[PDB]
Parts: sequence; structure tokens; C-alpha cells
Amino acid sequence: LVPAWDSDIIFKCLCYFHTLYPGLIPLETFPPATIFNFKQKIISILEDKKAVLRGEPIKGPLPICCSKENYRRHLQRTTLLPVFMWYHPTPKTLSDTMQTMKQLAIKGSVGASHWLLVIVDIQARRLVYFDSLYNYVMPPENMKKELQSFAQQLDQVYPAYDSKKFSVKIAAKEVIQRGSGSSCGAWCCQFLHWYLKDPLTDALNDLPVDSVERHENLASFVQACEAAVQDLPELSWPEA
Ligand SMILES: [Cl-]
Repeated sequence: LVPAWDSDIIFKCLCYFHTLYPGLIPLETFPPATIFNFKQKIISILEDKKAVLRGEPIKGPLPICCSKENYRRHLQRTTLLPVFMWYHPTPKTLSDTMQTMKQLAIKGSVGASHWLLVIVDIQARRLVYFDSLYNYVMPPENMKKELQSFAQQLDQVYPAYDSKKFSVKIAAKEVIQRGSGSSCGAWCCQFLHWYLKDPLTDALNDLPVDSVERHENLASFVQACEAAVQDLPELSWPEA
């Protein structure tokens, strides 16, 4: 009784978050990033930011629902990439992950599929990894090491003025989404909103223990989001 946010409603919620926090670029979720290509996707966005900062053309392709001029403006302004990752345990490649996702979508079934969020905070030079199921993909200390290596590539790809290094944070210390099959999308957008309000958010440590109470507060958050996006344009990037 707090249902599944698909890629559509996650996208709209991100558009809405942009209008509150312009630094956030509302990256599309169709087709989404995966465990296999999220690094390439991020690198490619930051190379496009660098290009735009130099008045150069961009490479990486246009988002489907965004004009070229508007995308450039977003890339210029953005200080935060919300990368939504669609995962399933069975597929072993990008090609198979894509094929699996298309199969469950064309059946409208859920499966063992799951949303993760990686936040690239460019201002703070911080990678934040949020898994509402704690270790659905791999243990957190292993994700940490994998992301620290990634963080060193980003130091080369997107240097700071003073060689300040990208740091890594694993957000969830425990399973957050307790006894719920479907709430992973919503949790991702809740955590993102907390982070936009306060990048040093302790909101995950401050949760109620009671799983039901927790999911009621989330149901609140979800209704407030659904109200705010009701009138907002469909399949259409906000103008930066
Ligand atoms: Cl932006």
C-alpha cells in the first residue's frame, strides 16, 4: 500500500526537483543506467559539461525530451547528476540487462528488479551510493572500493582547480526498505530530496524502527510529489 514508481514517474519527480534545485540535471531514466554502463554514462556527461564550459560542441547524445540549446544550458548550470540505476540479478551484461528489462516491462511484471541511485555531487566532489536494500547488488564495502577506483578516474576526467579528490559515501548502513516489495523507486527519490535539502543529511540514521511508520512517512512524501507534478508538462525537460 505504497506502490511501484516506474521510470516515468521517477523522471517527472526529477524534473520537479530541478525546478526547486536548478543545480540538479533531470537525467532521463528510459533507457536507464545499469551496473554495467553507469560509469561510462557519468564520464560522458562530465566530458560534455567540460566541452560546454569551453564553448565546444557536445558528443554524448541528446536526451529524447530535451532540445540541444536547453541541454547545453543544463550541462553549464549542473552541479549534481542523479543517476538512477536499474538492476536485476540474473543478466550478466548490458545487452542482457536491457533485454531483461524490456521483457519485464512488455509483461508489466516487477520481478527481482530494483532501483539504485548514484549521486554525483560535482560541487562537493562526492559520489553517494544509495541502495534501499543495503546489499542487493554486492556488499557495501565492495561497492565502496569499486567506487573509489571510479573516483580516481573522475579526478582525471573532471579535475578540480586544487586536486581535491572525489570522495565516496555509502548512504545505507542497514536495509531501509523493510518488508516492502515495491517502494525502491520512491525511496530513491526520498533520499535524493533529503540530499538536496542537506548534503550532510543524517535522515537515514533518524528513521523510525517500525517498518510500517517509516512507509507511512514515505507514502506522505509520495503524495506531496504526485500533487506537485500533476500539472507539470509531460515528457519534457524544464528550461534551465
Ligand atoms: Cl541543471
